[PDB]
Amino acid sequence: SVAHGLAWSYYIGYLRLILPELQARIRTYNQHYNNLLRGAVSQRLYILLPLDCGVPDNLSMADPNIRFLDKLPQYSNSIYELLENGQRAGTCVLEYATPLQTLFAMSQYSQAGFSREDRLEQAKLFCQTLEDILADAPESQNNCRLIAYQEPSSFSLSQEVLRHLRQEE
Amino acid sequence: SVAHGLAWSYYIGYLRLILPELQARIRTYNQHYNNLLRGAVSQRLYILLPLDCGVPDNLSMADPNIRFLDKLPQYSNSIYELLENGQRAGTCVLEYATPLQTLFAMSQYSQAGFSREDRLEQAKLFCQTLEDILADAPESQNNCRLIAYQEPADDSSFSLSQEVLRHLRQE
Ligand SMILES: [Ca+2]
Repeated sequence: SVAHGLAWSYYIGYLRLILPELQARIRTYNQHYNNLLRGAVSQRLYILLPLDCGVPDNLSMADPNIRFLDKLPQYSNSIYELLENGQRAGTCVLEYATPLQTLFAMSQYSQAGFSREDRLEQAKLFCQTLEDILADAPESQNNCRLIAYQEPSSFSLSQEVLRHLRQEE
Repeated sequence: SVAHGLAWSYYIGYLRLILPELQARIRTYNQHYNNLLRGAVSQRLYILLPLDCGVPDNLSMADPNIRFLDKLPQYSNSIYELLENGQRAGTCVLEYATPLQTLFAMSQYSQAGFSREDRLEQAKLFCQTLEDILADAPESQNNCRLIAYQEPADDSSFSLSQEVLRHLRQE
């Protein structure tokens, strides 16, 4: 199954390299660059895992309640404000799990012999494998949170992130 | 096994995106940028696949007979000259298969429970899977050559430049 290699590549080649300095970079931002009133950026890296593997080109312009705030100083990571009831309800470092783009592309390539059913199953296995790797990983010190979801009826991505953000604090 | 996902990620996220424009970039370089008094760059992307997963940070430090010439204009790809008997024997776009660095890193990470034997098996599977993908792939139009190799225990019986040259001469 492709999910196993995708989760290991993502952890080894990316997460284990960015997670150790993440809390220091967020701290730097909150203390020296953040001008929001009671808008401290949450301490975890929030990873969007749409199980449908639909990764847009621009995160921000996919939900009006998710607005780009700043680049996280010191790799390119972005800070977003999350709105609820028309007001800022939270701020976090947020991004899509790029290996889902591979699963989407494989389902779009007839020679891969990879159905939408195979894609959904591998997306769930990728999530489960990555969760398992991070649970045993020394770099993951209350540093990373996976946000896996499916669409049902309108969907609110901001509400999904906020439920995880509130689970932190 | 990790090799399947690594091969598919490498093809989807890299090879299929770079290979369609490769021939045009090489042709542009040979016509407009290459020095007048030197060889034309060969037309394929040569991918080094050491089965031991030993990927160097440069490429030249692995062999004095492989010398950096230029960056290929228009994704960062590099052109190298290959030497044989101290002289220029070929010129090509060359690079290591970066997913082998994942296999190497997993073998050093105790929590992965991934031995050197497991790493070698996955390196072979990665090569076989990638070859199978490329064989059926539309982007691969006499555009890519995988160079997989096992390094013998006797150092004197293997030369990386000689391995690239055998494939370059096959072209
Ligand atoms: Ca030896």
